[PDB]
Amino acid sequence: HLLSLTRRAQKHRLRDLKNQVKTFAEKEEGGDVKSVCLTLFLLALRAGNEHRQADELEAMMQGRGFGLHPAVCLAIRVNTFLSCSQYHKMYRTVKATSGRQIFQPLHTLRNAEKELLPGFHQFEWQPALKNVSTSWDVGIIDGLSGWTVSVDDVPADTISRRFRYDVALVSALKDLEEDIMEGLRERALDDSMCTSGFTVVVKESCDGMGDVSEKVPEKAVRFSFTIMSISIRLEGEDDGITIFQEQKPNSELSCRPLCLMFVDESDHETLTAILGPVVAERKAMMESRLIISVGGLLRSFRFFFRGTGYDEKMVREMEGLEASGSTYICTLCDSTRAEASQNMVLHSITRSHDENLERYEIWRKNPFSESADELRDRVKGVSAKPFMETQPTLDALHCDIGNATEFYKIFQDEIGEVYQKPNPSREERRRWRSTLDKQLRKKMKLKPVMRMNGNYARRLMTREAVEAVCELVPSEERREALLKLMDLYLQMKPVWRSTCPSRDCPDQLCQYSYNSQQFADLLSSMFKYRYDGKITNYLHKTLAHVPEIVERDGSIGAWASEGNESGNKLFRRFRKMNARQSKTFELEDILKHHWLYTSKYLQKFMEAHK
Amino acid sequence: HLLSLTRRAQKHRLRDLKNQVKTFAEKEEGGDVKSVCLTLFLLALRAGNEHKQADELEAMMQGRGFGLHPAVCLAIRVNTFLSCSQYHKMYRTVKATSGRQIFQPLHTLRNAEKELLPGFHQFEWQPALKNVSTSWDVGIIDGLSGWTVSVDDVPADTISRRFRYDVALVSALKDLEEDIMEGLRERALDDSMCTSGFTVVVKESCDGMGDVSEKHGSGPAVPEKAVRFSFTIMSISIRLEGEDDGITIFQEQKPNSELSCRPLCLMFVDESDHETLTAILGPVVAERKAMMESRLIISVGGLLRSFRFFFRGTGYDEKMVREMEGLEASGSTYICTLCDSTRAEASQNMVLHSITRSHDENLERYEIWRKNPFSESADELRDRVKGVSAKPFMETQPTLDALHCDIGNATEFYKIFQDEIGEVYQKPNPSREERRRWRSTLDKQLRKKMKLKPVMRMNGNYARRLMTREAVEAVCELVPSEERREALLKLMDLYLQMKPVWRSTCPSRDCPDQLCQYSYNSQQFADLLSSMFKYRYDGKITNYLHKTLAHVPEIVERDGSIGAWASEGNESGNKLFRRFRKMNARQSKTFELEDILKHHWLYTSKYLQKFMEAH
Ligand SMILES: [Ca+2]
Ligand SMILES: [Ca+2]
Ligand SMILES: [Ca+2]
Ligand SMILES: [Zn+2]
Ligand SMILES: [Zn+2]
Repeated sequence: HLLSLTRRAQKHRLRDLKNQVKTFAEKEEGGDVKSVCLTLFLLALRAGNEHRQADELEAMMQGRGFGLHPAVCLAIRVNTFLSCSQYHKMYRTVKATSGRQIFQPLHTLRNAEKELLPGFHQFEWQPALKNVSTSWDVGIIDGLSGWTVSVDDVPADTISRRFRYDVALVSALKDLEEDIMEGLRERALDDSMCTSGFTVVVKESCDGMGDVSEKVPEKAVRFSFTIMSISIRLEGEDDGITIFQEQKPNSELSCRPLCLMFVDESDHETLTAILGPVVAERKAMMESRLIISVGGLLRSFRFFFRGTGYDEKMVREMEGLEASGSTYICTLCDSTRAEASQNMVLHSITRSHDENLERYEIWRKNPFSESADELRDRVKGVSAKPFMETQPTLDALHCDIGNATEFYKIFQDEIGEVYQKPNPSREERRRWRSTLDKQLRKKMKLKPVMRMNGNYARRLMTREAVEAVCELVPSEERREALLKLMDLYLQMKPVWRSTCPSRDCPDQLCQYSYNSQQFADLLSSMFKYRYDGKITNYLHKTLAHVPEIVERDGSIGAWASEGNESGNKLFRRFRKMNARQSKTFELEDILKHHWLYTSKYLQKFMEAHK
Repeated sequence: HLLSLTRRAQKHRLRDLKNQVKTFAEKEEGGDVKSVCLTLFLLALRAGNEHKQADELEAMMQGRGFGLHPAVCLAIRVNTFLSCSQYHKMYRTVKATSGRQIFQPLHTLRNAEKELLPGFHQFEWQPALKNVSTSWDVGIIDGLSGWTVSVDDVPADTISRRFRYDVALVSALKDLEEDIMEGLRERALDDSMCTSGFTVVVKESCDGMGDVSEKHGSGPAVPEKAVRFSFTIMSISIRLEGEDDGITIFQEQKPNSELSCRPLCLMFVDESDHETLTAILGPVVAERKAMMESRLIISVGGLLRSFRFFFRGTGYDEKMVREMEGLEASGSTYICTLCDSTRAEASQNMVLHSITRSHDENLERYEIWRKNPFSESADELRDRVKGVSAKPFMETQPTLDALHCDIGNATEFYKIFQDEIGEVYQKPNPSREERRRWRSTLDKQLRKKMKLKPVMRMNGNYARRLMTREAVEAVCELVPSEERREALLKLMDLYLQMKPVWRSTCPSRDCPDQLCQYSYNSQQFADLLSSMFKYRYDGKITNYLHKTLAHVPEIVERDGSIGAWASEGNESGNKLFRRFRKMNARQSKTFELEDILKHHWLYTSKYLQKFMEAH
């Protein structure tokens, strides 16, 4: 065979085809025999489906990399939840095997992120920022903000960490620097001038995490935000031009954490005491403008803030309402509970921050000297002083969740007879639930849970799930009734689920008024037995308040809180794997790893040409 | 330029030279395009004196670590707890990162793996095994052993996983094939003449982990107890052909590190009940019995070779040691696992004891006890049977625990100091007050001079830091009679000459000096003891002291070591277990142990640790 022989006998045997390739290459390629036999080797290896050896060959012939850049290394290090011990061991090992040192040694990451973490890119503002120190190079800071440790006084008992909000934002923007310049180039706009009038709208959000087995209670609260839109109004005479709208704000892959507090959602004192910094600097932000070094030039930025991502309970407890099922229910309309049953559609949005402060002041002073309940009424029941701003809108997920649980219960009830038997008893409810679970399991292959997450909800909204259910309905009238109800629901739901209804499906949106009206009509007429005076919140939102906000603020579901809560399982796992561990640090390093896992840059390096 | 053109257009452009090379291979080389173009590209690279790229090109066929040797990658996965999802992720990551295939994808790595688990190599056994399925290709079996699930009878819920013991063997042996062959190469022993006379020595151990913690188990899913029965190949020598009773072809270099301790079976049942434990281990024990006589035939290194084994059952702790010997528990008159003496006769004399205990004679004593062929009364019969009360079931030569091996000695020297600050043979019976007093003054003394806090229980390191001539001569300051000071000082010094004799791996090559003096040294020790502290050992003697002053020479003669048979190893390996359950359970106890065992067995292969060079 040719492969076991020496080069003397090999070249002696092959000299005919060697000079054949020689003359043919001097004929076609002009003095390039090496690339000719390279293309011959590539074709002979690809014809046999051994693409792997051809790829190794092409990675040898001027191959991109023997060893990797420290950046993508840090990416792999975090984006798979590996320990530092783990990475070092793997590193030594692989460096032994054929190793031209491939990964980077652990040491080099610890000063390779100084380019990605907060507190590294100089900047300033005009005017100078009020009540917020003009020192920038700092990074992570303990979350107490100098709580005078005196024992007898109010205790110093909370463990928390956070950033300077502004440093977080500038990290985020200087991070997106690449994409913003690329988009400016894509919009074909000039790049040197018109570099002083960008408007970046970015949503904040905050929700908790209860009962964590701690290594002060078990619960915890995480506070994050995500950049949504970056647009330009320059040079003027126009409203603006969107430079970069985020494509997938729902996925936690864009949910950058900004503070963490080992406390509970209810301890209003402790929560505000830690949050004062955050609120105050958010306040000072919206005034001035921001100068960074970006695109090679000193560029300017303004800001607006959309506070969306909160479950209801939080919104109430932070807007100073009465959570959660009391007389006042609509976080937007001043309607009482019961009147939202006879009428369900026309409800103007009124609730707003400034007037809520006004109403609280009216409560405190009581200039009219009214008695208790008229005082509740004239102020429309705003007793607690709100402290944090809110944008007036609802989460996208928990609408789905509440609708799911309500349909679940309405099925459990329509299994039996409640308009034939007005007040059923508890055991009948348990049995109807049991036969409902049997129906949902025998068909559709669905198992019960304690509480319904998003996936169980999405499963419980298929029309065929309602078909399998309604088989047990005795009255075929009521059967078709809930079928038409479900149909209306399916036609109307993807409106708020949509990321952009003005681009997804404007048809249901334009047909949403009449669809909602017909929905409320069927619900009342065939089901007043149950919604005489008691109605639920998200239902009220979706049958009374969807069209207003969908008209005004571009899109809902776009501002899903889904991201923060959904992603919070990252806070679950990080605590396990990469802990320090000691709660003095546990936060600090968790937050570090989190934000690291959050920036675009390493996600980009994770994609690596699809 | 030809380097930038697409492959469809470059095929259309070089199709004519493609037909030229095709007909050249058809006429001269038999129609092979690949070898032709490979040697062509080699001789074109070597024309530019570019030797490095040419040698990479040539080795890339059948060498160079193609992107990396897939076996190495499976290892580096296991050796770091790295989970499948992770692996795939970072794999795509690095491949799409830099233009190459560095690691191998899963499916192929795992197909390659299937050559390392049990149940992959043929073998034979001459003569055939006794009542053992002739099949050879099976793998991870269920340890219930076909338990008829009928509700009425004792339930069959106990979940277990294990191996056909023989197959686990043939796996571990086919692993250490490489080492036995290289060792035959160093010893220069012939090969067509070393095919038969082989003997492998097998160590074993079995302990259980308490109430293991796990995640997402707020209610009981019996995720608490686990008893991991395991073994580890100890040595291999030769027996062909003349006298040559043994040439140690391979002796393990460190039998304690769990890196070398292979698992055999895992059972979600506490060591408590005899029921389930015998229920599962029965198959294993019967197999071990049927594996002593007949000879195992292995296709190793290209040769069909014969193998016999010797079996030692060691790595058990005192509790289960009794529980598989049929003795009572625990600290009754019968105290020594080897010298069947009681406390009082061990207090009269302390070193004249012959190892008489053996599994067979204990079986015999059990028959004696059950029949009572003399109709003797209860207690008198238990005396005449000497500790054997329950039918033992598991042959196992016990040995002194190399782990504690000191703790009774430590508490004894502690009591010595506490009673020497007192004048205990001047006031023969003190109550609790002077007891706590002497304790406190002694502990303040130790903290003053050697800087050690007092403790409630004696671990290892406290004992080590306590058996220091420094602590002894420093606490001598408190005892008034210098006669007794020299007494306890000679005590400590003899103890310090004699403890490394057993603590070490093998004195026959480490320190034979104290070994050849050991019987005499221990005799002087017992003399000093029953001379100056006979007030203290009238008839009350603790266990560890009998064991240490008892038989160490007899053991190291019958065996050749102590630390080379301890169960310390398994106590480390439990850590492994935990972590694996933490990071590789499949979330179903029906599948859990199967997965855990698979990964662990991978983690304990001499093959894969050998791929852990770490230079
Ligand atoms: Ca939530
Ligand atoms: Ca134990
Ligand atoms: Ca144990
Ligand atoms: Zn309303
Ligand atoms: Zn003896």
